[PDB]
Amino acid sequence: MENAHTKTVEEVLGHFGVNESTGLSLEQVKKLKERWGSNELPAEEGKTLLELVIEQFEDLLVRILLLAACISFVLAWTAFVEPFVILLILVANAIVGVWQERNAENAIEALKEYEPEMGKVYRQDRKSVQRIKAKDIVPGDIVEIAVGDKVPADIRLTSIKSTTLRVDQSILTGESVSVIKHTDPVPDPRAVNQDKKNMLFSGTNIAAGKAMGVVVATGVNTEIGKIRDEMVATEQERTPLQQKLDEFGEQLSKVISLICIAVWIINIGHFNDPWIRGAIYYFKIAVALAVAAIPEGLPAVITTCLALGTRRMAKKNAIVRSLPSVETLGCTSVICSDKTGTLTTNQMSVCRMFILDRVSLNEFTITGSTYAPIGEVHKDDKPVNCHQYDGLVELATICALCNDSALDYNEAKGVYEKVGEATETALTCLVEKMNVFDTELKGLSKIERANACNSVIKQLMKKEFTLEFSRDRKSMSVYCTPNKPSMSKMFVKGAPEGVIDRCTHIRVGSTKVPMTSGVKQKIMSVIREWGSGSDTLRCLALATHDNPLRREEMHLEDSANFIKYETNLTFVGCVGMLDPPRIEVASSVKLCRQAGIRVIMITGDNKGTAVAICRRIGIFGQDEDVTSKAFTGREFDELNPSAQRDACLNARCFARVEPSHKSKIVEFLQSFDEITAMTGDGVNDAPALKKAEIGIAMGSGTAVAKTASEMVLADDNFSTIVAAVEEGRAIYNNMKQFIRYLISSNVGEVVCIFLTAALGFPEALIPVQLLWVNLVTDGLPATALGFNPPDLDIMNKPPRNPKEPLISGWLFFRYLAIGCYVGAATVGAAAWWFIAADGGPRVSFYQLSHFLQCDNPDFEGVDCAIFESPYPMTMALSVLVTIEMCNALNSLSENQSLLRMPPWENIWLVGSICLSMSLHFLILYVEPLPLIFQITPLNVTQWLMVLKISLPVILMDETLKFVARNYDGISWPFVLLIMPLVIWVYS
Ligand code: BEF
Ligand SMILES: [Mg+2]
Repeated sequence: MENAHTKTVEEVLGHFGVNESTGLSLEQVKKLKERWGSNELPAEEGKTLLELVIEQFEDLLVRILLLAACISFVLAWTAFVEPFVILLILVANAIVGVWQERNAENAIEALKEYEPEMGKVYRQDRKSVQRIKAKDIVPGDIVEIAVGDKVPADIRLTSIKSTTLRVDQSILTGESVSVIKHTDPVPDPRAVNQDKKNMLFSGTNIAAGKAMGVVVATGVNTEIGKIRDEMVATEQERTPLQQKLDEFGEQLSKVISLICIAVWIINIGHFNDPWIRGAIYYFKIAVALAVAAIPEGLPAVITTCLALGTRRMAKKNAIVRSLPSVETLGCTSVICSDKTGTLTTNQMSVCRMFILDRVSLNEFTITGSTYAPIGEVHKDDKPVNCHQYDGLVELATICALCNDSALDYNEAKGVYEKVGEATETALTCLVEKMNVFDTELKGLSKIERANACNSVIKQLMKKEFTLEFSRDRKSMSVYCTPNKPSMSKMFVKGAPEGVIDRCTHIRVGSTKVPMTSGVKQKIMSVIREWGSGSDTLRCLALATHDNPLRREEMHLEDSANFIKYETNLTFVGCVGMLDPPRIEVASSVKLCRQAGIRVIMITGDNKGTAVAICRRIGIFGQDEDVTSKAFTGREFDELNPSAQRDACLNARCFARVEPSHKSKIVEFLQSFDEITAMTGDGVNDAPALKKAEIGIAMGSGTAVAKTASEMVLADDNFSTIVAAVEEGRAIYNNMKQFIRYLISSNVGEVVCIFLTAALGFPEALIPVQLLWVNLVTDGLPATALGFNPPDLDIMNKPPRNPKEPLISGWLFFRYLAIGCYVGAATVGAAAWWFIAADGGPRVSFYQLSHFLQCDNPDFEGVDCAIFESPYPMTMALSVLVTIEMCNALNSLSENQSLLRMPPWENIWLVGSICLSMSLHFLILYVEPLPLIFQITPLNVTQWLMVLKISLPVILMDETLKFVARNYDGISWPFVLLIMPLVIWVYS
């Protein structure tokens, strides 16, 4: 059974062999369940923990360091510690990542429903209806639907028991109003879900109807199943941050290979016949170079900064489901959106209402955009005590009495939920907000305040019967008699032009006057203005009967009597309600436009309500033309390629689109080379939440949209998006700062190794020393720089370029030059202990390179064994550590030097610098640690010489910042504080 909206009832009955009155036998349901399967969707289709580490260990630099470590194991035939420690980091920066991907999930199913929906099915085993599970339903079952029931599977309606059927498909098609159904089939075979007015869909609940139908699809063949299939079929690429990091790692591998082949070419010119006894030094220098040219602490500090960003975002009720998705909202330029459920509260609510005061209209405006009865009334200002207006009392009566829906507090959710029609619920919450009898709303509880006003207004009035909302009359009536008394009233609510034409009287307060044409044209004009301009509403005319016909002759069997008896009515007023946008979007869209981020609203509703809400929230103006900024599904499908391109580049409101259409729009926007960020809550945004870069979902949305997303706004707030944009921008700035710092340090170490290897000097930096430096002494300052203060106007400039590099061009020179100097300094330190060491062997300047052979004494230099003393290695390590402390101290801002920003402005940076220095002193004076590698505590004059060698790096980088920025001052505290520190070392 492909589709049943084209075939009649008898057709599908013969196709399924099921009779409506009897039901299905046990053999039939058993065979259907074995052929089609259970009515349930799979669970998250995911992978366990045993494969995430293999997925995360596929990068390039990780393989380079693995090759270096395996070469180290080979040459390490006396316990070796160099290749082991780094492995621990490979477990520290990975598991934590996994710890995120699980934890976020633990924060999603916490706000999910726990009730398994049931279903009323007629089967041949029993005579009455059977309440069974939602999974054992098979195509062919006679399912009965009532008010408030959630449809369990795709159903083709067969018999509408009630006079009408209202279905709320806002979950699937985004329609804000309850759709009316009809048993008649639609001949359109390829009709959209908004055209099949004889079918039902899973998840969509019945608003105010009741009927019986046959099942057509189930499980995966249903609409939600097809959506989940299209969602899981779509692919999700990597975030731009990870792409930049991968490009940078590729460049790093390239430069490592280049410097390694350079060292190889330089070294092969001396040694011949690759001897294998001396080739161990070549492999040692190669692994030392390969580990010095790898920022082992960079992935750890990046994961730390991303985890801190996620911890900061989770305070805004935004569960982020991955680490690198915090920066994805930093470079985003477009933010797609959904009208129903995301921008609008999806809860119909009244905004204004007018009565007539012709001895002139009195128009009040109601505040509130949800189902919570905590709103207020406003005429112009000064919230009016509504007990004075007798006409408003009559309006409250005529509206609250003619109702069938209600509100109730759900303690499991914590929000007033509707039961029944949405529009009648908006009207009853109007009643609850506007109390004409001045009842108390402070001491009573919430579950009772949900209907206190309506129960009070229903005490003195006993509803006799109800004339249901018909099609041609398009107005519903209620006959009621006032309790504790000629005394009888018949209330009517309906379409404006469908009631005024039958309204032959006018109720000015408590005075009933005949009908005049002037006030009729006036109210008709004001109603046509209320629901056709930039503030289109849903108007409801209200009229009561002065002399209702008696009940003994009132016949409720014929359809024509519903209109014949509804004559000689008097107008009481009108009500205007709509699907209101959230109170935190009108300003957030402006704050997001200031940041140069365009906001598009893609939805499946009609273009009228879409453009109305789009004007109301602030994307358009009350008079702005929308001829080229408001497209329909058919309109977008009937455009040439260039037309579609300029549309998706200029349009800002798409209405009447399918989920596949949303995916098409998102992939067009991404084809325009710009990061997108789609939000949504329904089972229609899921195919387009995965296609987007950072798919955002709402906390009150559906499970499919929350599982096809990378963020879940639990509080449904929309300013959380701009907060996350700001946080992502700050995170990226800090990240590109500390990555450049780490790379400068690494290039310094690498040029030190290259110089000490090409010149011929003995080893000055062994790998394990580089491991410890790059891990601790480089991660503490990097983690400190990850807390840089945000820019004063970070949210006032257009989004970042998608192709900008982490290592700028000219800047790549800067952090190279200083870096090179670092290397030299380190080498110098070693050379110092071989030249001007007062307690060291002053080896000849031309015989220091020839150290591998010096063993017999052939010259004045003797003791050819001190060349492995811990003192030169300690000099090099100490000067490198202090030069990196100075580099991290001055790398606090991008362009402005220290003479325009003090280093103690970022207290975390100076704190981490002091901690790293005290830890470097802690590794000298302690007993067992200086025994792992080859170091030794230094003298006072040696430390002073190291400081004298390493301090000019700050002067070099200051003057380089100056010459890069140039093409009064705050130096007084600088020349007050740092002057003794510099004048004390040169005396
Ligand atoms: F929920 Be949206 F209107 F597609
Ligand atoms: Mg929605």
